[PDB]
Amino acid sequence: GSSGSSGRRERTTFTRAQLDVLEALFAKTRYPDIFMREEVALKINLPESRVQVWFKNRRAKCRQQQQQQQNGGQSGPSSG
Repeated sequence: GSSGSSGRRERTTFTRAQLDVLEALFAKTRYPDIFMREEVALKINLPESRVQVWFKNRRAKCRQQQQQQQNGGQSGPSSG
Protein backbone atom coordinates (compact mmCIF):
# COMPACT_ATOMS: atom_id res chain seq x y z
CA GLY A 1 0.00 0.00 0.00
CA SER A 2 1.74 3.12 -1.29
CA SER A 3 2.74 5.29 1.67
CA GLY A 4 3.02 8.92 0.63
CA SER A 5 5.08 8.66 -2.55
CA SER A 6 4.72 12.43 -2.80
CA GLY A 7 7.09 15.01 -4.25
CA ARG A 8 7.73 16.70 -7.59
CA ARG A 9 10.96 16.05 -9.49
CA GLU A 10 12.91 18.68 -11.43
CA ARG A 11 14.31 16.91 -14.49
CA THR A 12 15.17 13.40 -15.68
CA THR A 13 17.32 13.98 -18.76
CA PHE A 14 20.41 16.19 -18.86
CA THR A 15 20.11 19.58 -20.56
CA ARG A 16 22.54 21.01 -23.11
CA ALA A 17 23.62 23.41 -20.36
CA GLN A 18 24.18 20.56 -17.90
CA LEU A 19 25.99 18.38 -20.44
CA ASP A 20 28.23 21.12 -21.83
CA VAL A 21 29.60 21.41 -18.30
CA LEU A 22 29.56 17.77 -17.19
CA GLU A 23 31.47 16.80 -20.33
CA ALA A 24 33.84 19.74 -19.94
CA LEU A 25 34.92 18.22 -16.63
CA PHE A 26 34.97 14.69 -18.05
CA ALA A 27 37.26 15.81 -20.88
CA LYS A 28 39.80 17.35 -18.51
CA THR A 29 39.59 14.79 -15.71
CA ARG A 30 37.63 11.53 -15.79
CA TYR A 31 38.08 11.19 -12.03
CA PRO A 32 37.38 14.62 -10.47
CA ASP A 33 37.68 15.45 -6.77
CA ILE A 34 35.04 16.34 -4.17
CA PHE A 35 35.75 20.02 -4.81
CA MET A 36 35.21 19.67 -8.56
CA ARG A 37 32.10 17.51 -8.22
CA GLU A 38 30.65 19.96 -5.69
CA GLU A 39 31.30 22.95 -7.95
CA VAL A 40 29.53 21.53 -11.01
CA ALA A 41 26.69 19.95 -9.02
CA LEU A 42 26.28 23.47 -7.63
CA LYS A 43 26.71 25.27 -10.95
CA ILE A 44 24.59 23.12 -13.27
CA ASN A 45 22.13 23.00 -10.37
CA LEU A 46 22.25 19.22 -9.95
CA PRO A 47 22.70 16.74 -7.07
CA GLU A 48 26.29 15.60 -6.54
CA SER A 49 24.78 12.16 -7.14
CA ARG A 50 23.68 12.77 -10.73
CA VAL A 51 27.20 14.03 -11.46
CA GLN A 52 28.89 10.90 -10.13
CA VAL A 53 26.37 8.77 -12.01
CA TRP A 54 26.52 10.40 -15.44
CA PHE A 55 30.29 9.91 -15.22
CA LYS A 56 29.83 6.20 -14.57
CA ASN A 57 26.94 5.68 -16.98
CA ARG A 58 28.90 7.57 -19.64
CA ARG A 59 32.33 5.99 -19.15
CA ALA A 60 30.69 2.57 -18.86
CA LYS A 61 30.08 3.03 -22.59
CA CYS A 62 33.77 2.44 -23.28
CA ARG A 63 32.72 -1.21 -22.98
CA GLN A 64 29.48 -1.04 -24.97
CA GLN A 65 31.67 0.24 -27.80
CA GLN A 66 33.18 -3.15 -28.61
CA GLN A 67 36.14 -2.26 -26.39
CA GLN A 68 39.26 -3.46 -28.18
CA GLN A 69 40.45 -6.00 -25.61
CA GLN A 70 40.58 -9.80 -25.51
CA ASN A 71 39.42 -11.23 -22.18
CA GLY A 72 37.65 -14.50 -22.96
CA GLY A 73 33.93 -14.89 -23.53
CA GLN A 74 30.60 -15.93 -22.04
CA SER A 75 27.08 -16.97 -23.06
CA GLY A 76 23.92 -15.02 -22.32
CA PRO A 77 20.63 -16.94 -22.61
CA SER A 78 17.13 -15.55 -22.03
CA SER A 79 14.29 -16.26 -19.60
CA GLY A 80 10.53 -16.61 -19.92
